[PDB]
Amino acid sequence: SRGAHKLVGALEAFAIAVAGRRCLDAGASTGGFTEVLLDRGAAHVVAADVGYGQLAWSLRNDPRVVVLERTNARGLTPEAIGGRVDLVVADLSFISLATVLPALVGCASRDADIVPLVKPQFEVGKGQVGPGGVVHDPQLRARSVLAVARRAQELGWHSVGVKASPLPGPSGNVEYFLWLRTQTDRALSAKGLEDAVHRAISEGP
Repeated sequence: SRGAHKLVGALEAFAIAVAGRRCLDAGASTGGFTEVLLDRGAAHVVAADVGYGQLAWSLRNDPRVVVLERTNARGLTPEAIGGRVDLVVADLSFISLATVLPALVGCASRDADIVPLVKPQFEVGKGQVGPGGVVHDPQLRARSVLAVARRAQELGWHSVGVKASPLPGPSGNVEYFLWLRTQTDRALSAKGLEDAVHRAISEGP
């Protein structure tokens, strides 16, 4: 799975433990993220079906998996998902993370990890997506990640790390995982985050 390969890259870069935790996959487009979380020992995964596409029946039938049928990731609540979770992962298309972060933060326990996949092609403004539907300007990709991190900090969630996804989008966009925590000993300073973003952008996938 391509979705599988990318999340493993994030999990290993950030050293986030999955075993025995309750998880939310906020845009379960593929079975990819859910499968990875189950393989790495998650106690429970809530897979939010937030659009077109149907999760495989082998997955929903799994005793560790619950599928939610929902309009919008924006509509997720801890009540709807059965309580706050320890790990939130989010691979969402055609929406800016700014608009959905409050919902994701609302579903997270205060010692949770929230790890969105920042997709510059849905964070930049009109005229800033280049030929082929790709953000070619590395400065704009960097500014996209920083803007999401700024919005997260406004909600009280600090940035702990940044990692380029190991696989570009199908049109070639490079995308970046952002590791967020509200309870942490290791929150990045502004300079720490700028350094992390510059390295991620320069390293690429």
